[PDB]
Amino acid sequence: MTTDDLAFDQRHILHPYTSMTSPLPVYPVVSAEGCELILSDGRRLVDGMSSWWAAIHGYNHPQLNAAMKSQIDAMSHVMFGGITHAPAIELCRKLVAMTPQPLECVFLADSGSVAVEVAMKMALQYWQAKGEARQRFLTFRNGYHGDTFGAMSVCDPDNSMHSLWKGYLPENLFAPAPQSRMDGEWDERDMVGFARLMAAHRHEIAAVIIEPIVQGAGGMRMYHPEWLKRIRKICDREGILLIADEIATGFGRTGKLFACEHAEIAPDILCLGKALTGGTMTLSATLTTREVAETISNGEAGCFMHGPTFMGNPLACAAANASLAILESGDWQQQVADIEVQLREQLAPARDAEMVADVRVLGAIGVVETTHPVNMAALQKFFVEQGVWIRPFGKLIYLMPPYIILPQQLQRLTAAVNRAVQDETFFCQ
Amino acid sequence: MTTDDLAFDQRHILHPYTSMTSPLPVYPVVSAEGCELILSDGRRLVDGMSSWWAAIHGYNHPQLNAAMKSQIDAMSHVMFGGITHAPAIELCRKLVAMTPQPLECVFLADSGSVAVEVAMKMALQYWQAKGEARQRFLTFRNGYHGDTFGAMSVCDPDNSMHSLWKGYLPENLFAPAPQSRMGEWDERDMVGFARLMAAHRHEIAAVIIEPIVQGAGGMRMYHPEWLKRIRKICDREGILLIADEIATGFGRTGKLFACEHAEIAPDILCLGKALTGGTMTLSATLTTREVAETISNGEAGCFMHGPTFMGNPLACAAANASLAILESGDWQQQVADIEVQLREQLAPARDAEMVADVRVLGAIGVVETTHPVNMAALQKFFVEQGVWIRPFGKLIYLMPPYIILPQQLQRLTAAVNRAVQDETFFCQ
Ligand SMILES: *Cc1c(COP(=O)(O)O)cnc(C)c1O
Ligand SMILES: *Cc1c(COP(=O)(O)O)cnc(C)c1O
Ligand SMILES: [K+]
Ligand SMILES: [K+]
Repeated sequence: MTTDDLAFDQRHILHPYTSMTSPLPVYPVVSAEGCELILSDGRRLVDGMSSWWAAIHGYNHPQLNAAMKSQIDAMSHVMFGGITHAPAIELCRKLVAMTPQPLECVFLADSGSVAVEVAMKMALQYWQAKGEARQRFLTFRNGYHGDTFGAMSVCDPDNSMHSLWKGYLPENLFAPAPQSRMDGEWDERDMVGFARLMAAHRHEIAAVIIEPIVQGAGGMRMYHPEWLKRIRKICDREGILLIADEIATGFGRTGKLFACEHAEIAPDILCLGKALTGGTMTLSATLTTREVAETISNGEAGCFMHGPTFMGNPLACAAANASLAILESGDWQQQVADIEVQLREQLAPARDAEMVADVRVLGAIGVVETTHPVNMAALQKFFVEQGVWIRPFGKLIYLMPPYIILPQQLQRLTAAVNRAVQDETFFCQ
Repeated sequence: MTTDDLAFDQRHILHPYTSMTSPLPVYPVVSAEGCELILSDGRRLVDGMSSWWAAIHGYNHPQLNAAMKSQIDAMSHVMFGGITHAPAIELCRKLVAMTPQPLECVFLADSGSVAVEVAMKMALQYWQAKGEARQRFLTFRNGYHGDTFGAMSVCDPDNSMHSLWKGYLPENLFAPAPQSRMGEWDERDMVGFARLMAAHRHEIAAVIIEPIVQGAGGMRMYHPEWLKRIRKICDREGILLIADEIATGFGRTGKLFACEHAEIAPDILCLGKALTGGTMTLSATLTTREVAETISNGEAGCFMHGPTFMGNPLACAAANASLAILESGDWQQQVADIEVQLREQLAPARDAEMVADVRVLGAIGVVETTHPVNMAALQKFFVEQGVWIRPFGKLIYLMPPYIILPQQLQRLTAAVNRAVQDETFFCQ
């Protein structure tokens, strides 16, 4: 990589949610292995992010690599219209067996946002087949479900700047963000907002959609499992579908295989992404019940009206199957449990730092919320100089390391977070 | 694959736009090579579809394979927030260099539908930043732009069954489907489009169309004068033009981009499918400096979108390798020879009782039928003829890999002609 290559990237290549006229520095990565990212200049960094949740087995994993290359030798891709193949069947078998019993019908797709769109369309088509005028979604504030139009319509309106699209996006129902903590006690006052909305709009709600236990991109919030139990039963009593968006929480990150297990509930529709392929490449899956899948097919259309070009991509399914096979050992349970204790113990000191507002840990997720916004360019430089890849945002300095991280590597990450928050050097902007 | 594996697929796995309560047969593919798919029973099928447009270089291509394996060796994926990498920079260099001059800012995404959602959000954010109340899209009937909700809102309302979602989808503007054929130009074809532009020019964010070929919406092929006129109209009104070339891009119609047929540049270009050589999903939305800077100087301070796997190194490496095959220029004469053979060999379908129309453009050949096909029976007929042709509704069409041999292409056209001789494979 040359400096001319880096100038071209700055001038011509958009990156996720960041200015093109005032872009901040991007670091050139040439390769990755184990729990490390290797920069163009040779500097090695301990990855604290799993490339945003997904790389739960780290990088260049022997089993994922071997399965991907083996699938390339068979066929990287073939269409799924009128065709089926082993990678898709194996993957769907595994997804059906590892999720709650009622979830036995799988719609594979290309990204998390598309999986959410699929879920929302299944809820809308479901009710249309039943002859009921249900088109509204009840969700929580601080929620994040993706960047496409449908997904955006259930994302937090303030966080996502819905004023930009006011009049274009459909207006859904937003209950207050859950207050009771995963760490703490249950507070029944938490339910009043949700109850009031359900009471007023019960007859037009197609589905409730939430991120179970952890609200990721909307605030790295960790709430009490009683909420899901309460929501499930309200949905059961009212006849409303429950959509659980586990695109960030799925595949053991919160300490359980699926975060819905924390409440011992099953949704009607389940969305999965990120970590599904072990963070090797994009893929997603939307699982639903037979009741939903057949009801839609019996309606006017005669089928569920969705079908992406690369649906069922053999290469991504073979990578996902290898990733799930590693999880079948159950080793992730102990790894995640160990990461959780180390994050609790090592981020605990940060509660006394003057820049820190809160410290919360769940599974392989460790969050240090600050009182003021971080200075993105300065703090990112600091982390890179400490030999760590930690990508902060707003007032959140968080870690979600690969499950294979070593204790020495995890300690370098926590040491860096604590050092970052000791004074105001890297704060505001 | 066992018999039980196939039963599991039937009852538990959804497939594109097909019933779960009356599932129709699916064929188990174990591998693919050159221009052939290999079934589990060992039967080899000539692929007439390119796995829906994308596999323009066929399957198990040695160059595509080596490039993907090599990138797996470096890293298959790393996040793009705060990071960049060589596969992404090389792909963006190629995309900017090969598209019209003004198109120089690339937003990589994961699928065609997302690339269209991105294009639509660019247009909306662009006008929001300029302080103009513009939220309508003007499009053509019979268009297809994807399956996510924003993309669905500009898809043909009849074809895409908008009654299913009436009230959830924003209401856009639909001009008549272009009549003039790819054929003589009729000035009256423009009336409908002009009427809508006159009444809503103050409110239109962008015009969005599939240039020259309307794909999933009917495999329609229209006159390039339409694009010339639409570009001029957009310019005069200051409206953005979005060209969706997710199906037409990378040589399929005979030109590298179908916008070239009119020598026009859109303000926003969407690319997908064939971008990776049909190896895996990836998409890209290109726009101009004017659009991209204006958005970033607005209140959000950036373009508000960023998928988890944005810029995925593995898919970018596959697209770079696919584009490096096209750089040879061999596709130009390959597509030109395919077009001749399609014209010559689908000509006889004009003597068949079940045909309504025959139309060819570049490496696309379409036989429109009078009655809907019987999907299960016709699919099986094709499989038995040693070919993989996937029809839908009243269309039996071919879009083969550019490397297809004349003898393989002949087996496909012969099979199509045989299927349209009488009513056997029609209705259901
Ligand atoms: C990441 C994420 C999404 C969107 O996934 P993409 O692959 O970015 O489109 C959806 N929902 C949640 C909860 C996520 O974390
Ligand atoms: C294929 C197609 C799309 C949608 O792409 P997906 O990858 O299926 O989401 C959008 N536009 C056109 C013109 C296409 O042909
Ligand atoms: K299940
Ligand atoms: K260009």
